[PDB]
Amino acid sequence: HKLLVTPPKALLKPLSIPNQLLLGPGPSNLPPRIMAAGGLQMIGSMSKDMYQIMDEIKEGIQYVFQTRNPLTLVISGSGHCALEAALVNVLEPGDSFLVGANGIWGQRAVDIGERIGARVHPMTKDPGGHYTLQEVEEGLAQHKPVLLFLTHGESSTGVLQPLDGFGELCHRYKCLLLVDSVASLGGTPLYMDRQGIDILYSGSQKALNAPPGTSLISFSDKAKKKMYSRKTKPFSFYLDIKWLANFWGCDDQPRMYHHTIPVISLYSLRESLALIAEQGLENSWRQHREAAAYLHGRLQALGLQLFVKDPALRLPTVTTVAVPAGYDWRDIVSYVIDHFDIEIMGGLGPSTGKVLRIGLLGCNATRENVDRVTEALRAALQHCPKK
Amino acid sequence: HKLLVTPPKALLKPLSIPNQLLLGPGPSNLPPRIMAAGGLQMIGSMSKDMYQIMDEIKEGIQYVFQTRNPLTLVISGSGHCALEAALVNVLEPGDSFLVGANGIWGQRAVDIGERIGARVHPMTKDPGGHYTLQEVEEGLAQHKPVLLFLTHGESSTGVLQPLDGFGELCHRYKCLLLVDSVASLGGTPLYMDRQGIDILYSGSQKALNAPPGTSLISFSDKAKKKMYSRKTKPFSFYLDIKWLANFWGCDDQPRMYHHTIPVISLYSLRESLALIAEQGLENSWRQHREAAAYLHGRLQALGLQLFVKDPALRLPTVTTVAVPAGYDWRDIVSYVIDHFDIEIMGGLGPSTGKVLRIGLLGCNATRENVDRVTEALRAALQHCPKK
Ligand SMILES: *Cc1c(COP(=O)(O)O)cnc(C)c1O
Ligand SMILES: *Cc1c(COP(=O)(O)O)cnc(C)c1O
Repeated sequence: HKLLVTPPKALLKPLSIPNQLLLGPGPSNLPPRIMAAGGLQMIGSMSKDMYQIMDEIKEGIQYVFQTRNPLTLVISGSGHCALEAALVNVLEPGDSFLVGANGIWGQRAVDIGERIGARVHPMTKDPGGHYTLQEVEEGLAQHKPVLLFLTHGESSTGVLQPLDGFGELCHRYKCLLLVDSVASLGGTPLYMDRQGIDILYSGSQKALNAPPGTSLISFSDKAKKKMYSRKTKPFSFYLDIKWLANFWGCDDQPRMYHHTIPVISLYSLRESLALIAEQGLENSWRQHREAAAYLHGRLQALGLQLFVKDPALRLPTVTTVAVPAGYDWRDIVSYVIDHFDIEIMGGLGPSTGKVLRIGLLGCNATRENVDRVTEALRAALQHCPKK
Repeated sequence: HKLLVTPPKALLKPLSIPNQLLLGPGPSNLPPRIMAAGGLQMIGSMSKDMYQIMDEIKEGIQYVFQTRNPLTLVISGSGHCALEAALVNVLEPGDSFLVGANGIWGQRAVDIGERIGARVHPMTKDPGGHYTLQEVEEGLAQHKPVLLFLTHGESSTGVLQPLDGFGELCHRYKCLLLVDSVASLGGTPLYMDRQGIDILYSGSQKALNAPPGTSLISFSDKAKKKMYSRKTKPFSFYLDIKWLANFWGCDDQPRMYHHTIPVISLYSLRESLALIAEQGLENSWRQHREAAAYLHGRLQALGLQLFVKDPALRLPTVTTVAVPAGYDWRDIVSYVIDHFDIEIMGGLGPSTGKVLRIGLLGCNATRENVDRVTEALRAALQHCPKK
């Protein structure tokens, strides 16, 4: 007895949130349908009905990845968590692991790869750079790796990465391909099977406009063959693919309790996958391409220059803009949220302080929101200090 | 081009869920306020306003743990994820790790401990058993471990575990104490600092009645000293306490992007911590003790016998009931959900097939719901096959 801690006074106020228009690299704003799914009641986490939803979510990930892999499921964690789940289950220690260290996502693949004791060979490249099929055949040949990691949408630098044939290249060296489509999914063409991709993951909170906290993953039979014949148990129980696979109905064995899935986020995820199914993929890529074009046009009208020179290399979901001469970037960003209720972002990792990041994602990739962010940025340029 | 996968027809139907009354070991039903928090709009995952919520959540975990540890935060994952985060950050490989293998939660602590390459010494005990301060001083002495794991609320067997002095015992052998309060928090007395606990974690989805997918953790300065002087980097980047700690404002350094936290679940978690703050802890323990008493009474009226003989050892949030002679347990459980819209559960792991599990958690631990489950179970006993 004798209770030390008293009820925090801050908790006895009611919860209240500002209305913000989020137009950075993520998370993005939720449409009404995702919100309505968020406010539903709980069902049992192993109920027949829960399985039925999970199966729909599967079919959903199969559509947006354009894959038919049986080993396709949701990771109960953020984008980082899917990446880690991928790496920890594919890589035994000491294995050869090649990584396109293009921006932060490469760096994290490194960090994680290091952490789980693999021999990681970093093809590091300056921010704004991208990798040709040569640079990767070169790396493939001289390091002879079991797995390559590539960022599709590089949201720290705004670089779209070409993907055609790279999957074939990697098979040619008996290697596995791992693609990060967290920023790219729903916004720019992507076909898992036809591009021969072995591990694809994405996030809930970008173009799909679901709340952050889940992530999507799918494994080819090749990578699936490895995982089921690795001789050591992976370092995570939480992310263990065999346990995971069984629970999501990707096995021959009935579903056995592994962990409690985030039921409510799954309602929302389902709905987000439904919305893009109804619209259809090619229309979503079309929407994002036309919006990003519109935006690009407007920023250059303001005398800003787009960080990535080549337009065919610019990521449509996340645009990098160079920090104009004589401006503190923090001043501009502050001004935008302070005076317009709009969130945009600066750089991240190697792109830090050099760029501004403006995202168009899903239901937010509209000409209306491009207008709103452009005016905000006009105002800042004319009202922020200049040296 | 040439798109292989077509929009799943199942996704083009609208989402719909059955109303169920969940009265197993978790998840539990959400009150209206948690639901309303679920349906809110997104704010930026690194906004000043998001930090402010996270700080309230901190103060919230400090209250329900009754701790003042600065190293207190949320894990973006399920109950299992907190456990793993605890173990992966405390234990370097080869370390001596003692675990009360009382039910499944011990077994998982084993599995995980094994996975991260520690020398795990399992004090295995038959289901329904609990550990005295002797059995643990014995184990402490002969294995000399750096960390002990104990389940407080053992939801697979319904055993409440005594905790007073065990923290002192462990310090006496220079050891660290790890407690699982996932099932027990909010339902039965628990004081982190006064019981000298070094690592406490719980779940969102039990007595707190938030949606599943986040979990609560707190570290004493002792365990915190270890983690900051371990010589090897842990096997997970996702759960790395230094990265985590920094982002949740538990550092001297400004918050640096680690991963995107589940913003919406955090709204809900906050509200759940507010609701128990307003009610007050001791009233919640009182509610749960009086409900579990009521329930116990009613089941014995039906001629069922409570799995745990000693009442002072029965977990109030999760009651184990022996499977009556001549009944298929699956028949009963089915009958309950089929005819009453009520979920109860069977055993789990070592308790499988031997028991029925009935949970009372938070806003659901009411005399009203005890009535409803008792009648359901009357009906099943009189309407299910008997050998
Ligand atoms: C935002 C982002 C991530 C990280 O996802 P989290 O949900 O923060 O874990 C990973 N990859 C890319 C390309 C991203 O844009
Ligand atoms: C339900 C439960 C867990 C597991 O939590 P998840 O949220 O399924 O990861 C762990 N410990 C106890 C005591 C539980 O009751």
